[PDB]
Parts: sequence; structure tokens; C-alpha cells
Amino acid sequence: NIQVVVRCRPFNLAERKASAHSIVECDPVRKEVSVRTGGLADKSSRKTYTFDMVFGASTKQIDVYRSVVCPILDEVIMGYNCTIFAYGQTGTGKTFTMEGERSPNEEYTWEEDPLAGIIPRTLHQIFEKLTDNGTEFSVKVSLLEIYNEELFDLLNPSSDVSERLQMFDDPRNKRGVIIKGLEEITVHNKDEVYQILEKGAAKRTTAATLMNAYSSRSHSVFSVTIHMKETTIDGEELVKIGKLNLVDLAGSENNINQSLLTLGRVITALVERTPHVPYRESKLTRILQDSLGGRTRTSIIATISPASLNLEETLSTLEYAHRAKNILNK
Ligand SMILES: Nc1ncnc2c1ncn2[C@@H]1O[C@H](COP(=O)(O)OP(=O)(O)O)[C@@H](O)[C@H]1O
Ligand SMILES: N[C@H](C(=O)N1CC(c2cc(F)ccc2F)=C[C@H]1c1ccccc1)C1CC1
Ligand SMILES: [Mg+2]
Repeated sequence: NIQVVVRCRPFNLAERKASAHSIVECDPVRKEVSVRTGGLADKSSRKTYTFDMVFGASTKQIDVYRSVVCPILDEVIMGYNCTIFAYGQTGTGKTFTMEGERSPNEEYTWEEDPLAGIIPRTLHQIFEKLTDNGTEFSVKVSLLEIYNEELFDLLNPSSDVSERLQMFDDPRNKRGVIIKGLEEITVHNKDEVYQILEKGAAKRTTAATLMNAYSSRSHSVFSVTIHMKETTIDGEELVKIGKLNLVDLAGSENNINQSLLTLGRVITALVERTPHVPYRESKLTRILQDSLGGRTRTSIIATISPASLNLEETLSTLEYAHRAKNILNK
């Protein structure tokens, strides 16, 4: 049930001038990724995995959005909850897939930058889709980050990153939590998206100087809630509420990361049908527990490197992502 896709990033400039041989080969039509495990392009041993979708190095942001994100966004707009995880070693493209970057020299506007990732495109498409049709709606976003089992709000513009948030169980709905003081920024229109994202980037920079390896060791959860009151061309009123969580996981390479540690164990118990799932043993898994064997539709995008140097880690990732496929929810 949980759909997992693989995305291989392309060799960087440093690897180009050093003329690197890729140990990774993708086959989109056959949903397969093959990895050279022994060495030699003339003769070798290989490991092969089949996932729900595979994207090779030539894949652009647009392909990933039209393929994986558009159908999920549609489900969200119907009143469902969806989650998308980016999993993989640091430097493989987890942030590039989820957030994206800017094209050099101000060549484009944030709405047309071909380097934009899932988060900017989605906020732009929500307004694009709901504004056209006759629908009343409000968009709220939120950016929760976890570092060393502490919670931080990266969008509140009246608090510094030295102020952690408190987490309690929600006495109302089970297996849910309440984050005291978490801010929800209302995005009144498409032309209000970029700055909210800019604010989070700046505050995140203060976070990095205050915590070691912050961007490598932290988990970020960018949430977008959509309150909708649709009115068909007839006069029917549809009040749907959708929530989409975009999670940029800590680097999977191996102090301790309890949330990452617990995520691997939660997945294990779910796939092996173990009665006890260790959701509560980490902030990340308590927060997103409905996205792991719950009533949420979730997708995992595993990012890998094609360089032979990252062999051990590329396999860990694939192998980790291949087991997640057996997780069933709803
Ligand atoms: N699919 C891709 N296309 C072009 N460049 C990419 C791609 N994936 C990663 N990169 C580049 O690789 C480097 C690793 O980036 P990053 O996304 O921040 O890694 P991570 O978040 O997994 O630690 C960046 O300089 C980025 O521009
Ligand atoms: N460096 C910046 C940047 O590229 N980004 C900031 C960003 C981002 C930052 C967050 F906190 C939370 C979610 C996000 F998605 C992603 C990108 C982006 C945004 C729009 C188009 C292309 C790429 C910009 C804002 C200054
Ligand atoms: Mg990163």
C-alpha cells in the first residue's frame, strides 16, 4: 500500500571532471533500479530492486511533480490526508526534491523556476486549482523541525530558534499530539507564498549556526492544510479539509538520531506484523504515526547517489525503501 519511489541524482561538476562511472542504472518503464556491487563495467555482479516508480538522473523537477505529487495533491483536495517522505544519505537530493532551488542569476521568477521542488509547486498549484473552480478556501502552513528530540517552529517570526516547543498527547482524538505554540501561517494568496518560504529559510540559517550539522541531522515537516467550501455549478456545498505533510528526513547515513532510529524500527514492526509498534519512542513517529500504518496516504521518495563511493549507503537506502513497500495503512 505505501508507495515508495526512487530518485537518482546526476553526477555533479566535481565528478564530471573526474570522469566518474555510474554504478547505478535506472529503468523507469520496468520500475527497476540496478546497482553494480562488485566492480567492472566489462563484467560484474549486481543488485536489483523493483519499486512503485523509478526516476533516473535525467529526471527534472517537473517530471517528479506531475508523476508523484499531482495525484496526491488531488487526493488532499478531496478531503484526505497525505504525507510524502524524502529518505536517503546526505547529499543525494532530499532537499532538492522537497524544496528545490533557485536558478542562478535571477533568470526566473519563483513561479517559473524549473529548479523549484515539491513544496513551492504545490502551494502555487493549490491556488491555481482552487481559484479557477468555484471554491472557497483558506490555506494554512506550518514548519515543524526536530533536532535532537527537540521541536522547533521555523516560521514564527517572533521567537528565535533557541525556543523549543512542547509536545503532549491529544486527549480528544487518539494517537495524535498537540504542539503547544506551533504557529500556523495563513497564506491569503499565491503572491504570499515565496516570502513565507524565505522567512523559514532565514530562520533556518540561525538554526544552523546554533546547532551542529543542523541541515544533516534534523527532520523538517512542512504542513499545508486546506479548508474548502465548494459550491458545484448546482448549489451543493462541500466542506472538505485536506492536509498534506512534506517531510525532509535526516540524513540516513551512519551521535544518535532517535527519530530516525525509531522510524526504522516502526517500519520494521509494521512490515513484520509485530503487534507492538514503537511510535512513542521518538518525536517524529508520534507526530506522524497516522502516516505509518494509519489512515493517511503516504509516499516515500528514496534518493540515491550514482557514484561508486556511496555504494554501501545506496544499498542501505534501497534496501530500507524496499521493505517500506509492504507497509499497509487505511
Ligand atoms: N536531481 C538533481 N538534479 C540536479 N542537481 C541535484 C539533484 N539532486 C541533487 N542535486 C545537487 O546535489 C547537491 C546535494 O543537495 P541536497 O538536496 O541538499 O542533498 P540532501 O538534502 O539529500 O542532503 C546539491 O548541490 C544539489 O543542487
Ligand atoms: N533559497 C530559497 C529557496 O530556494 N527555497 C526555500 C524553500 C523552502 C524553505 C522552507 F523554509 C520550507 C519549504 C521550502 F520549500 C525552497 C526553495 C525554493 C522556493 C521556491 C522556488 C524554488 C526553490 C529561497 C527563498 C530564498
Ligand atoms: Mg539537506
